[PDB]
Amino acid sequence: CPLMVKVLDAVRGSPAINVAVHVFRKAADDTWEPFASGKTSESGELHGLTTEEEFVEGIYKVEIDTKSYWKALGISPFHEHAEVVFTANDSGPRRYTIAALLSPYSYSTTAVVTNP
Amino acid sequence: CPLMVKVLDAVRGSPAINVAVHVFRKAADDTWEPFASGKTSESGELHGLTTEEEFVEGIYKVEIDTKSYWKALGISPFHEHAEVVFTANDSGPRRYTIAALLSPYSYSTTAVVTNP
Amino acid sequence: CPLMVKVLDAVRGSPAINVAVHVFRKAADDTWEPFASGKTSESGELHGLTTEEEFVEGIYKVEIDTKSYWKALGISPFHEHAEVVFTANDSGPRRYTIAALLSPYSYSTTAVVTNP
Amino acid sequence: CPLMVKVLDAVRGSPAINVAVHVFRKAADDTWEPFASGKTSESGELHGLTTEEEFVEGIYKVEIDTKSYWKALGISPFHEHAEVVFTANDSGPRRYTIAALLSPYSYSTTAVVTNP
Repeated sequence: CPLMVKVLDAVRGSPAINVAVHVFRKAADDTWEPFASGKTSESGELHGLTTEEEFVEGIYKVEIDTKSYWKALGISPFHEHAEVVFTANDSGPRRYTIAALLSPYSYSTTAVVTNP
Repeated sequence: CPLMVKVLDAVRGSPAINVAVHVFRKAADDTWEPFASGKTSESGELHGLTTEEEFVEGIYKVEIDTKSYWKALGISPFHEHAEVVFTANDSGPRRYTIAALLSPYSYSTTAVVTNP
Repeated sequence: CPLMVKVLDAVRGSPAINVAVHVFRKAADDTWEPFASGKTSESGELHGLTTEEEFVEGIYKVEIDTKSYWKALGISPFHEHAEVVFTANDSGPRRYTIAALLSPYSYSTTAVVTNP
Repeated sequence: CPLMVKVLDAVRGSPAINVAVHVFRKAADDTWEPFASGKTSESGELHGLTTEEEFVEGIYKVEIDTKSYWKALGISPFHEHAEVVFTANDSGPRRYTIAALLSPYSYSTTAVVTNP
């Protein structure tokens, strides 16, 4: 499972559950082609987005629907989404964990990359 | 000066100097129209991006060229760039400061929205 | 396992392995009494610090030896350690996950708290 | 003004105003000796903590009373306070800005060390 996303809520001190995540891959014409998407689980994790074979080298964008999350809590959000844009697999397959920590007016993200 | 961007380096504990920043406004056709751009100063700040008359409500994207910053320092980066996507809403305060804290595999961003 | 600590490295994009973590509990005389300690595993996680019975209500301080971590990489660190000070279990047992993200001149921390 | 502290609120997207900040210097007996303190201004900043003549090399602790900030706003906080523990070293730049970004269950802190 070479791409995993984990999302946490800094207001409530919890996983961010049922958060939509879209992944895009930059196409030859410089547009963002849909690649994979899903929603975080009760643990704030989203597994099963892709497979080693599907996950070719390229520039990927992970877009996390932070706005819907805050609106369902009735808290005013600043951002439309949180983004994570990176080149993947250009030296062969790697496993990427993208973590995001959400506040209404801030987010932080980090990547953990391992070589299988 | 309703929009300011500030960028900091968490590896060296310094302003992030000469970082390219591009701002886009979402057009009616859902494309991103160039809006403003510049390079951070010696203080890590980019002032004078826009004026009150130009900065209307809407969805804006700030792209910060973090990869070029790191690669010139001889430190391997993860991201292509950092993004900040938000709605500018005339309700509430009128000056937006977008801050970004950079690490090779992580970033944090916050918005500070104030009157004077 | 009611107290877990996870530590990530924002420079290398990895778990922070073999990081020392000390936990203290504020004593009646306002000094910090040693409570539990350990080192993060290959996954950056430290489990097994305490048990429900040992982990009474009180004010706890988690001190993460960030300085040794950076010095073993030959990277100059700013902080002596990273701290996380909080009241625990004052409404009965809870499970606390303390996450920390380390850069040489910055750290971020968040807590996930669940009710067993 | 060799030491400045800046505090931001990630829930409301604002400076964190009237936040108590205490600075301590580690004494020879390993106790923390009061060194400087104050409250953040309307801009979230605390200037004038010390002078060049007073701020000698050594280990310093900055304690930021985050709990009092949140509890007065009617938002439940996790931490008792935030801490920043660091060595002041006269090698390298001479002005230290300690920034803290607050959320109820999280904080981020960075140091920016500059000359003018």
